[PDB]
Amino acid sequence: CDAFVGTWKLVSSENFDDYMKEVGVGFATRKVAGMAKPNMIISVNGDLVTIRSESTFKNTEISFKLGVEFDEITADDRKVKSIITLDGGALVQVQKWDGKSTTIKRKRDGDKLVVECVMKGVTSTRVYERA
Amino acid sequence: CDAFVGTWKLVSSENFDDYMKEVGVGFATRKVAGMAKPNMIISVNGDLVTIRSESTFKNTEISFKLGVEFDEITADDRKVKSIITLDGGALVQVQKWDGKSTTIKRKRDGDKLVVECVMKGVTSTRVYERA
Ligand SMILES: CCCCCCCC/C=C\CCCCCCCC(=O)O
Ligand SMILES: CCCCCCCC/C=C\CCCCCCCC(=O)O
Repeated sequence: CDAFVGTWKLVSSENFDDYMKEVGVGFATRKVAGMAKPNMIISVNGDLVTIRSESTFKNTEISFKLGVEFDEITADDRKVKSIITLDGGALVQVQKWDGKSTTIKRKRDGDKLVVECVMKGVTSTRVYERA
Repeated sequence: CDAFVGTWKLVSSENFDDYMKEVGVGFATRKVAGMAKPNMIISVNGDLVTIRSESTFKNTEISFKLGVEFDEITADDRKVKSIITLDGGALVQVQKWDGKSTTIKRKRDGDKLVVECVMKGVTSTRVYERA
């Protein structure tokens, strides 16, 4: 996933509070999240890919092998099972917990990285540019 | 309530989508409501006060006597019991339905009319100026 490696900074967000509401994130955490302008750092070492998100409030980091299910504790503190595959040049992540699931797709668009988050028909789009 | 009579147009809104989420309004109706810039028309005839809200999408109208509980069907189609009193120069409305309640306060602030909506600790503020 060489096209993804680097440090990226958030440029725009669309419908992310609606997505967080659908996931069940509480009011105060949604308000902190809408104030954060995270940096995303992606790196690869052998067959482990790492995605780190850094903000004043909370940093998250996951390291995984593409295709192997793993445990992840999300920024809003859900304990989920995640699997990320490389499909059509995009990193496609599915998180499952309590009989629910959500899909987070990270893809390149021009010189940007676009994150699309989908939960039961609500879709949010976040655009990042290279820092 | 002479200080309220007139036609008013929305100038700003703060946290109204969060208030609607707390009330239980669905995604599409919340999206229509956030696109509307309603006009509010208040008039008095004898002891009946009328508050009408007009938008491209939906008009609502309630007529009431201050202090007498009445039936109201809200813009998002809840059937509620409402009572509005005049307290401290503000119109204070309480709506009750299914064991829940929310308070909508309409007050003058300078040359503006301010609507404050409260549902379980989430507060939204909408400011109107004379049309
Ligand atoms: C005090 C907590 C501060 C941080 C709160 C962040 C809350 C985020 C909420 C839900 C996580 C959803 C999963 C991440 C989606 C991708 C976001 C992105 O990379 O832009
Ligand atoms: C197709 C429907 C179009 C209109 C949708 C409007 C939805 C409003 C949602 C909930 C009603 C809450 C009660 C009104 C609060 C006061 C609003 C105001 O006067 O500014």
